[PDB]
Amino acid sequence: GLCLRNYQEELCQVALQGKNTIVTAPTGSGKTVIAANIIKEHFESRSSEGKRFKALFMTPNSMILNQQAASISSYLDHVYHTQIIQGSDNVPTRNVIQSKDLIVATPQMIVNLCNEHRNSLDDESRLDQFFLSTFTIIFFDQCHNTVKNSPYSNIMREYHYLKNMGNMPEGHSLPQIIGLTASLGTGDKNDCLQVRNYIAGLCASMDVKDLSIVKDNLEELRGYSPIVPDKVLLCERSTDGPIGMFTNRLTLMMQEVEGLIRTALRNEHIGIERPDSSFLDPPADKEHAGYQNWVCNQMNLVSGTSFRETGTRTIINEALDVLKECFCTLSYNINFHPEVALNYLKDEMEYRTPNFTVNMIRIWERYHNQLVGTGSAENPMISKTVQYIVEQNLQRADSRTIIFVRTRYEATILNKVLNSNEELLMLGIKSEWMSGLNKSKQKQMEKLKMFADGEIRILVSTSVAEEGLDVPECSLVIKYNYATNEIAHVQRRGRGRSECVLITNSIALRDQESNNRDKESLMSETISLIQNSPAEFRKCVDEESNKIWPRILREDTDKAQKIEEQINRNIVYKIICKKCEAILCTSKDIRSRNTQYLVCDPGFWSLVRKTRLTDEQQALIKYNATGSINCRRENCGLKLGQLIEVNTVDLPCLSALSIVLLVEGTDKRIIVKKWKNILDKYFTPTEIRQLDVQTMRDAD
RNA sequence: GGUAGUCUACC
RNA sequence: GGUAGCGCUACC
RNA sequence: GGUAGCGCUACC
Ligand SMILES: Nc1ncnc2c1ncn2[C@@H]1O[C@H](COP(=O)(O)OP(=O)(O)O)[C@@H](O)[C@H]1O
Ligand SMILES: [Zn+2]
Repeated sequence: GLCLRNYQEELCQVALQGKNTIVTAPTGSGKTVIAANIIKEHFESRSSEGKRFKALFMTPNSMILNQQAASISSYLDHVYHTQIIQGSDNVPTRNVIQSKDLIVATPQMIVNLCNEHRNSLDDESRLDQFFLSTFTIIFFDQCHNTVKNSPYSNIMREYHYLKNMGNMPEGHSLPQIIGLTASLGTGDKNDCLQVRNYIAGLCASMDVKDLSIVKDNLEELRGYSPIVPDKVLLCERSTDGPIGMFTNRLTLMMQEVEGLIRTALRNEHIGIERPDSSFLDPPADKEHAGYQNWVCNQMNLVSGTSFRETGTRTIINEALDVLKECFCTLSYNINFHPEVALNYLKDEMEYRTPNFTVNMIRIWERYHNQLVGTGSAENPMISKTVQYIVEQNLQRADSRTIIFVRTRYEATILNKVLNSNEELLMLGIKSEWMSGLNKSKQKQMEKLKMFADGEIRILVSTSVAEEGLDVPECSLVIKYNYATNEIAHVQRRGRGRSECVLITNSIALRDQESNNRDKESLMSETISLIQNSPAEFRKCVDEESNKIWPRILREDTDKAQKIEEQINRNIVYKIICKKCEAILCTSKDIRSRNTQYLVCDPGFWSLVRKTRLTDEQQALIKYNATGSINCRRENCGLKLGQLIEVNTVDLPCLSALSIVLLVEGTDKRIIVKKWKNILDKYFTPTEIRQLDVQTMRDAD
């Protein structure tokens, strides 16, 4: 039974004409009800007319998959079979969706489905191409994520291949594309004309010409989704007395550690003067983010530079590692107070004490009691945060508080602080911390229930609770010195359906928030221009649509000419263990398989220790992995990668962070962060074949 | 960082 | 293990 | 616009 509202029916009109469209409506307006109605009309008209029908509904986050699948399925007759597909599944996708009418999927499942046929171990293993046009209608939930190299963008890439190459099979037609979103975003453009072009580009890439926007029933929409006021509350940042002394004394300690590096670089006769190429003087402002840019990029040079004396690499990597912890220590002092920041620093420094060098143990003893600095007052943001909690708890004993922070560790700290707060202890208010699941989901679900029952009344969370999760309506939303984009600004305040308040001690963070409100009104102005000058907008879409196919071909041509040139250079790279530098193999021995990079040198098995995973753990993991491999050399044991099952055979893949490249015939030490950087700059492994699988199955 | 445009000072 | 996006920042 | 670093989240 469908009791469709009036503004919802308005949002179905374009789609019900069979046209591609994007549905823009606030979060909580019932877009999945709109989709369910469109799927119903699509299924019934086409079934009665004898035409084929098959729906696909995609959403980026797999946690609201059963929720949105059950919702849509409930509005449809039982003759229509619905099926969820996701990474936790073990059966191939091709079979699961064979006789299903509604597929509910994460978009990568469809990317792999459509690209699965392009690679094979041999000609007999080849698969028939699964054409995206097998679906007659496709829904992009949160379609503002159709940008750059995203899964959604790669699904539209398949669409445009079919649209321009004319390879669709007999009877097929281009599917109807429907997008759902609360806001398409401004692309951080500065005026309406540019934002209109940006939106035209997004439409073009989805092959959309007509936006679906509530125009008549605007008042009915206001009632069903109110306007929440977003207040900003700037707080004082203390730099007086103990707090400034802790900062000043930790700054002097870092300058001494920076001297350990310089004394070492002098012995190598290396002259100091970007920080990933040249050795540079550290920035004077130690707590500025530009300092971490220096420490981290410099540490890449230390493992990518060939020294000449003994221990130079050891003392520098020891120094840079301490400076990282000092920078984070300064960062934790901004959000809290020197007690917490020193607690972190003491633990980190005590952990490394057994291994510290001579010079480093001397420096720490000279500052460990000095940095103490007795004790300082509570951070103004904490006290102001507590004040907001008490003000709501007096008005309502059923008070639900959720606090967004930036880092996982900051949630750990703020949680421990709020629980040890005397005024909250008496007032009967416990707090729990929550973070992202990707690196137990049941231990997290347990916290959401306790938060709903009222056992815990405060929830310190990272940005995980901004989308997807079913978090109960909260009385107060606090953004503890944290802000990001304008799309989350519309969906971070959208969780209040209640007051959201930004507590910050940074003007740059207040400005970032006010800019995101300007972007919100800039969207309104632009959407109005689009609605009221529809012909000009159509011309913008046509201009952008004219660019897509030649751009796709240019991109494909660039990839092929890049491989062509790499083959003409014909450079061989030695692949060594990053820790022990034992030669693991060469680039000629690497093969690729589902964007995994496998060693196909049979001698490689004798350089590693396999470590299998139990079938219990494998079922929980949402990708292909059977175990790990570790460097076999003595006193190394570095994890070099993982085992993946290829046609029943375990094969070893290499982690990019566990290896270093050497041009064959030189000592040139190339460091790499990701395999995609290797494919882009050095060599492109060819697809793994059946011969390679057998050769490694036997050698093992 | 590159380009286009404008301004200001100077031969 | 691989990949995607977002924020901030550094250098050109 | 390009080249990098950190943090966050997600996906296979
Ligand atoms: N017309 C309606 N009839 C019944 N329930 C509705 C209606 N519109 C919205 N809802 C309910 O509102 C809730 C949120 O809707 P949802 O589709 O998740 O919104 P969106 O996906 O646009 O954020 C759902 O539980 C849904 O059942
Ligand atoms: Zn090793």
